[PDB]
Formats: sequence, C-alpha cells, structure tokens
Amino acid sequence: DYYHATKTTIFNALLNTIDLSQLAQLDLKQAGEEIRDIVAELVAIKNVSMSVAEQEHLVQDIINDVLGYGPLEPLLARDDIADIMVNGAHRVFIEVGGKVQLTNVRFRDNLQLMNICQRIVSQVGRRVDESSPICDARLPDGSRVNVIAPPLALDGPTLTIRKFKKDKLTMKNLVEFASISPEGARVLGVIGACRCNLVISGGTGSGKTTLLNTMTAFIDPTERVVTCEDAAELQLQQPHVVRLETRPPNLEGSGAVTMRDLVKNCLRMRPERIIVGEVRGPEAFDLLQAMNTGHDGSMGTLHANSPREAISRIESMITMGGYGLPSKTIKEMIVGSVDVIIQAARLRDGSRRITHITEVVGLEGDVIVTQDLFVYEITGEDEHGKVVGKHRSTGIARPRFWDRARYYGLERELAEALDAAE
Amino acid sequence: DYYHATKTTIFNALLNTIDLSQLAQLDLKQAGEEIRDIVAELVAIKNVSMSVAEQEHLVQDIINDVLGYGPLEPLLARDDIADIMVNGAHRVFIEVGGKVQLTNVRFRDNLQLMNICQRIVSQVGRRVDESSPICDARLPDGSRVNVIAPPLALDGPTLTIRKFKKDKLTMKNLVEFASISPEGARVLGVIGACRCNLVISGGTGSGKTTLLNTMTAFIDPTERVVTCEDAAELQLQQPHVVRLETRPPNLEGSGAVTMRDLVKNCLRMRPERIIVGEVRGPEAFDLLQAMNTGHDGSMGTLHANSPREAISRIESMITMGGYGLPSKTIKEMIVGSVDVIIQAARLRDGSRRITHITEVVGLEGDVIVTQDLFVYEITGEDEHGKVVGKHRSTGIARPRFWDRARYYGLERELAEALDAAE
Repeated sequence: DYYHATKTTIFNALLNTIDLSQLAQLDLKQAGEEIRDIVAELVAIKNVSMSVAEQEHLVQDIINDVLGYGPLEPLLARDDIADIMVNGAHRVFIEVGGKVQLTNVRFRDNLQLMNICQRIVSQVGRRVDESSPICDARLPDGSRVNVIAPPLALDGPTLTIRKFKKDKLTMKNLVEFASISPEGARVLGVIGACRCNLVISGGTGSGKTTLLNTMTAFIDPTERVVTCEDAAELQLQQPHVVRLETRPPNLEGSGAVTMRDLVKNCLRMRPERIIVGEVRGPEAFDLLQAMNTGHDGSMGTLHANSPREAISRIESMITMGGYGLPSKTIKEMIVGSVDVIIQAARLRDGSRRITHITEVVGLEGDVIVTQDLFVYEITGEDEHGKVVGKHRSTGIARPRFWDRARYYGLERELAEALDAAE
Repeated sequence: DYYHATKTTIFNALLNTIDLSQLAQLDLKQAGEEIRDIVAELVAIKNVSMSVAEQEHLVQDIINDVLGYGPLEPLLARDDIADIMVNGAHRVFIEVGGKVQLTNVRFRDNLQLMNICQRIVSQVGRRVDESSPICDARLPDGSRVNVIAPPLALDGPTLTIRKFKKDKLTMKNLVEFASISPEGARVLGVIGACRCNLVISGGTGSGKTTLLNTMTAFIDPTERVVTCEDAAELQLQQPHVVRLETRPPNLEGSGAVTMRDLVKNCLRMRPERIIVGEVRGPEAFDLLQAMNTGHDGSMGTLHANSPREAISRIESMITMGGYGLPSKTIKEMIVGSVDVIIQAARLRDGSRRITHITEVVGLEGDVIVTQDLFVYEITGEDEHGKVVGKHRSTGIARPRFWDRARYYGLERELAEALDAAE
C-alpha cells in the first residue's frame, strides 16, 4: 500500500516545513493541535489529502514521532506485552505469552531511536549519550528501562523496557513455593517481630522487594514506620506507616531529593523503624545510624549475591560516601548495626529461594565474622530441570539477637524453630 | 579518452545543477531516472559521438559517482571479490582466490574517496571525519568496513571492505583440519546446544576466539544473545544477537566503561545467553553470577594452558575483584557455574587443536574435581616435524550435563558420540 510511502513523504515534508523547536513551548494537546495545523499547511503545499480518518491517524503518528515515544507507542499501550527489546532502529522484539517474538515494527534511523531513548530516560531527568553511554532508569508508569548508546552498542543504541506486575506475595506463598521451609518461616517471623536490624541482600531477579514486603508484614501495628523508596513498590498494611518517595531532578538539575536526604530526615521524624526501598549509595551510612542510634528494627534492601558480598557492598558504599571514615571504623559500625542478613537469589532453574539467613557475630582483626543460621543446600536437578534442594539450620541454639527475643518474649518460638529446622 | 572528459564535465554540471538535498531526499530509482535524462541532455548539448549503450553506461557511471559508491561499486557487486583494500585514491587491491591483486581501477582523488567512505559508513549511521578519523562498522549485508581518515593515514583514506565469508569457520572447518575428531565435533554440537555454561580456555595463539565463534553457531536462533568484547571481533549468524564493546579511558584516566560494567548491565538486558570475548579482570565474578543466576548457556574465553590452571585463574580473578569472598565460597561458585571447560592449545608444531574437553564434576575439601570427556593424546611426529595425536574419549558415558541433554532430547546423540569415539 501507499500509506507507508505517503506517510514517509508527508513526514519528510513536515520536517522540511517546521522544526521541533517551534513546538517545544506547547503542551501535549497544544503541540498536537499545532502539528495538525502544520500538517494542514503541508497538505496544502503538497496538495495531497486522503480519508479524514486516515489523515487523523497519520497526524497522530506524526505527533507520536515528534513528541511521543515513536513507533513504541502502539506497543507500550498494549497489555499482553511483557518486555520490549530494541537492538537498533531496524529490529525490535516483544515478549508475549512468556516467549520472545520478532515484530514487523521498525524505526527510521538510529538517530531517531537515540532521541526516543533520550526522551524516555529524561522523563526522570536522566540522560544517555556518548558521555554516559550506559543508563538505567525507572518509568514511574510502572516499568524499568535500560539504554546503551552507540559507542557501546556497536549496532546502534539498544533499549529494553520491562513492565510491572502486582506480585505482592505473602509468607504463605514463599512457604508453598519452597522458597523457605516452615521452620524458616517461624524464624523469620521471630526475627521481624522483635526489631532486629535486618538487611535483605539479593541478586538480580531475586525479587528482594517482595521479600522485604512480606518481612515488613510482621511489624507490630503500633510501631510508627517510615518507608523511603525510589518508587511505590512497597505496600504495608500497618496503620501508622509514612510513605516517602525520592524526587528525581528535573531537566534543569534541580529539585532533587535523593535517598540520603530522605533517610537524614527520617532520622528526625521519630520513626520506630526506617525502611529503605533499596540501598544504592551513601545513604547506607545514614541508614546504619538509624540501625544503631535507637530505631532498632530498621530494614534495608541491597543488591548483592551473598551475605559476605553484601557486607562488602555496604562497606564500599560507606567509603564512597565521601567521609574519611577509617576502614576499621566502617567495619565496627556495620558489626554493631546489622543484626541479620537475608540472602535471596534466583537459582539456575529460575526459581527464587532464600539461600542464606545469617547473623553478623562480630569483628576479628579486619574481617567481619558471621555465622549462618539457615542455609539452602542443593543436591541435584530433577526430570524437568528443576533445582532440588532443602533448607537446613546450622543448629546454633542461641543466636546473637537472642536477647531481643527474650525482651519480646519469643524465646520459645525461636528455640523451637531453630531446633526443628533440620 | 574523450569519454572520461565528457563524464567529468557532466559530473560538474550535475553537481552545479541542483542542491544535494534534492538528491538525498529522492529515492535511488527516482533520482536516477532524472539523472539519466540530465546526462542525455548534457551529452546532446555537447554533441559527443556516443552509442545508446555507451550513453546508458555513462549514465550509470554518473549515478554511481554522484550518489552511488563510485568506481568501487563494480568490485562490490562481484562475487569472487572477497576483500577490497584501498590505500588511497590511487591504489586498489582485491582478494580473489586467497590472493591479493592490484587492480587498475582508481578513484579521481582522495576527496572523492573520503566522500565515498562517508557514504559507505553512513548506512550503519556512523560518520567518519577529521575529528573521528577511525571508523569501523558491520553493514547490514554482513560485510565489515574499516576506514581511516587522512589525518592518520598519511597517504589518503584506507577503506577496507571484508565481505561476509559465510561458513568460513564452522565446525566442519575444525573437523577437516584435525583440530577435533568428528565425535568431539558431535559432542561440542550437543554442548553448545543444551545450554551448558562454557569457559573456552586456551594458551597463547590457540585460537580461543575462533573456537568460541565456532561454538556459538550451535545457539538456538530464538535465544537473545548479548556479546561483550574488548574489541569487536566476533560475528554470530544468529538473528537476535546484541553486540557491545568496552570503552577505555581518555589519557586523563576518566570516562572508561570496563567489561565489568557491561556484564553487570547484561543482567538488566534480559539476555538468554551472555558471551564475553575474553575474561581478564574482576568481570570473571559477574560473568559467573550470570552463569549461575539463570542465564545458563553463557560462554567466555580465558587464558590458561590446562583446565586446572583455568580454574586457578578464575579463582585469582575473582579474588582480585576486591570482594572479600572466602576461598571455599569462590570454589563453590565456580563448581556451580562452569559446567564444561574446553582447553585449546597450539602444539609444538604450530598446529591448533582442542587438547581437553572436560567437565567440572564437584568440589571436595578445597579442591575442584574435574573429569575429562575428551583428551588429545600425542603419539609422535612426522618427517615434516608435524606432531601426531589422536582424540580419545575418556569413557565417561554419563557426564553430569547428561540430564540436560535428556531434557533437550540430545541424550541419544551424546551417548552415541561418546561410545563411538573410543
């Protein structure tokens, strides 16, 4: 059909007629109306017109290209779409029905794709270009975006969009999915109930956010909780929860409110527990204060592949925080602050499981000595490729946080769970 | 004689006839239709004695020079011409039958050659100039292009086309060169398929990268593959491959993005498989996580003479990563990640062969226990000094990856190849 060729010719004529700079002062609807006027002018110049509905569709396509997210607009609007992948202007894939598929959709040129990516990542004030060719960002519409610039992506800019889904699991789901043994369920319930400084470290795809939500589920209703998170991922059912969200900087590089500022404030809001959506910067240091300067029971999500790795991440983050903290001082602070680390990882089969429940015991020389309470042991692969394994307790009768369990009257529960966990 | 002068005059007239925008916007056929008429009118005005076929040839040459690839185009269209090498406007070489021969065809001047180079690299959206004197690209057709600007090339641009040599390095190439016995070839075909993690270790000059490219050919087309390389060399026929590259820092020591960052981001890019051109530093850690966290079937080359040395090198690379992992944790990670190792070596005679195909069996105490599926036993030498050897199957009929082949149904082929090798 000539619809594609005619649309391309009309787009070229519009480009030769006006420039995007003339529409940067208009809103989405005002820009669309101005583009419709420009399209009428271009049709008059070229004396080419067609069906009114088809002309309106072409005008909408032109608006999307000029101001929207390009040919991605018809795709993002869909719901059966799981993920969108772009490997250059000439190829795009979509995850439908849980499987990848190549679509006929296409871009015009790599520069157009780069501009679209710049728009998408600037929606949250971030910029991807030759200076910072690698970018990861969050679409507050409920998705995650990755972009690589041409200097790294040899075949032009590469883009990936991953959409949301309301997982919102509960501990029953984890128990039934074998992510944690029922004895582990009791142990974790005790740990959460009795205000134990807790860090939920996990690898990519481990769903550590869901684990954090189900952990917070145990918090006593009477405790005033203030949650800091870069998005609204968490959803607590307590009656006295304060929900805060960081504000990404505008394009002018102003108005930013980073995790560090939110945690610093929360220190001054009289919270019974400070809960961080994800530790990703210097805020860790401030968070650690919240774990020891009273406020016992604070939690925090972290990206790491193992408890020792997570401790290393925390130490490195505090170090890069700009403070001249002596190395041993950071280790002492971590040892005195954290009371438990929970490791969540995705095994080769793709299932999420709580590999480690560990408690920081102390500091020896310059190494943080920790003892594992629960560990997941793998034993083989089944017929359908599923990983086979079981949770076993190290048998430690009295973990370091035992005192807190005594204070909250949970000695019996903790002892039972630890003993029967074998 | 007079044909050249008439063509030059017609080219000048066409260049002065209309702005470059009109030619650029017009389609190749659309522009050529008017260009032929313009050339015919110019010839008639000049009243140059020429034939209708000669007129068509002149029109085609004018189109090629003005908007095409100039005198280089006829070489491109040919099939026998595998590689083309222009050492400035006055020297053109072609690789035919594996031999390099100079050809009389030469460009008008270095300026025309630079223009043609820019046009060629524009297809992929890349642009070369005195500010970016070096350019490399892989055109959609699959032919590679390397271009250098005059400020570096002290005798004019150095265009280099390398057309797609399909089936150049497929497994048949290794088998017929005695780099691997046919049974080893079948086993490798099963191993690349079946999505088994690999680490292609090899000594100096063992052709690790060539073997890796051969292995990747077994990937299922639908699998989304991401390749990280220090320098872009790999080329995968698979239709859904994403290519990356590490950017070194400026001389000031800033702006670098090393392999670690690319591998980390690969986890965010939702890849079915991740391929690392060469593992040398901390990235060995991150890569293993990809091998361990559901991105099975990943691959990565390594510099080691024997599988045991390869595993020792992986341990050292992880340890130098700066993370405070204990030795047992690193060994457990390795044994859980790398299913199979291939040790390729350059023998004393200079031949290249796959010395070992081994499978990481387990971890006992503090030692990684491995078994060799295939071993190249040396037996002597010929009067020419060539080394003689045979690929021997160790007789391990059930490698621990056997169950995965059962999942993919390759159990029959695996057992047959293992038993028939002797």
